[PDB]
Amino acid sequence: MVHYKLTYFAGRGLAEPIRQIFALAGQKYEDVRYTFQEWPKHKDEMPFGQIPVLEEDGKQLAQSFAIARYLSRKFGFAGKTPFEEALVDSVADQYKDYINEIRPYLRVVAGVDQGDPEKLFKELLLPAREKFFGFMKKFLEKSKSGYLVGDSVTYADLCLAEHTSGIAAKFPSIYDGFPEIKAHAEKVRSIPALKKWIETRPETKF
Amino acid sequence: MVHYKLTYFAGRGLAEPIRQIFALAGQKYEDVRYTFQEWPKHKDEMPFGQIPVLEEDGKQLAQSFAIARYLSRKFGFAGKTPFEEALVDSVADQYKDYINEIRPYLRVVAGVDQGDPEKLFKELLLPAREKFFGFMKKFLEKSKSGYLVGDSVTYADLCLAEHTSGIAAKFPSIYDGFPEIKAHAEKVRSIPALKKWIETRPETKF
Ligand SMILES: N[C@H](CCC(=O)N[C@@H](CS)C(=O)NCC(=O)O)C(=O)O
Ligand SMILES: N[C@H](CCC(=O)N[C@@H](CS)C(=O)NCC(=O)O)C(=O)O
Repeated sequence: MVHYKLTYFAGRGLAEPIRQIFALAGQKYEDVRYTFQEWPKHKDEMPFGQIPVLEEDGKQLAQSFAIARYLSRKFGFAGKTPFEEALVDSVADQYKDYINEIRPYLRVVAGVDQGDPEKLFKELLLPAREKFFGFMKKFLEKSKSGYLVGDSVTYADLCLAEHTSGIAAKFPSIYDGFPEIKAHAEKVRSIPALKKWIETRPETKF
Repeated sequence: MVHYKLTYFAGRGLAEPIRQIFALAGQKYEDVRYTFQEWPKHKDEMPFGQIPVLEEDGKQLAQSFAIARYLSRKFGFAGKTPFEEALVDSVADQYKDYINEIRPYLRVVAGVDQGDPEKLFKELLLPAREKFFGFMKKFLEKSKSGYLVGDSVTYADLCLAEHTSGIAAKFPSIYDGFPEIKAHAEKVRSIPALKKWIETRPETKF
């Protein structure tokens, strides 16, 4: 039977939406998790010297969004029509831009860089999310479904719900001014197979 | 009949691989270009207040890679199999990461940022491309086709060839230590429909 392996750090980070695609699909996989200490010696194993990396029957696929889209297309979470799949991609790409914007914050919370999460949250994340959540609000207005694109859950939903809920665990004011984005996280995370995964996944700081 | 519009600045930049997909496909489109000056009055029309943005029969799709993939799937430049398509995505996502890395350099040459382009080329671009072209070289070694993934052009190839060609016009030392990357740009840009587009496209600074 097909074998999937996901390799990433011992954390949610860029791998988490991929783990949630597997959960929604009811698809078993090997969840390989590295400490920051163990990781470096495995760098040369990976297509771009980075993680996450998926293996399917021993074939490697790098890049978290390439991996998310590949599995979402296979399992029914990519969008309902070719144009909708593209709309899903555009939202995911806007999310990726936002994450790039807040990278200094994420590196600090992950323990990778030294810093004050609270200060970065206020100075960096709040203004970045004001712009970002503003566009997400627009997509939700258009959909009228509670999901970002179309009438059913996609990997773009998983990315957003995971991010916002993850930050809100530490800094709940992320949702201030944006009750729609809170509603979205709680809608997505209550999908039964996801709710079960969230109940049982390792507790990690990032 | 289907109608496409592409809106971007008066330049190659993020829109150019998309223009090249249309050229390869033999597909007519409305090519709309704004100078830096003319853009602000149009910002709020756009899904994320950024360009490029595609319209297909009046439906907007933003985000350059989402646009490129959508058109590539439609026209035969996305990859031949679902796994190859994902591999193509992964290369394009590494490309995007590289472009992010050299953003400070790009912004100076486009004139958006103030700086020393020669200094940034040597201190930022050369070390970034050494890592990135290293991975691209391994991909070309695997394909044995002259293309990054599989045996025919994909939008990933267009991205790389447009980038390296475009830099090389000013700083041809980008190809130093990477003859295979120069060969790749030459191969891609020699494809007939593309060669013709390159011959006729507006001459722009970026
Ligand atoms: N475009 C990114 C690149 C992945 C990335 O920045 N990888 C990090 C994981 S959060 C990593 O490998 N960190 C350790 C290292 O770069 O050596 C993606 O979405 O996968
Ligand atoms: N993730 C990018 C973002 C698009 C972007 O940075 N667009 C620039 C043009 S290169 C822009 O609209 N700049 C003008 C502005 O933001 O007002 C993409 O691939 O499309």
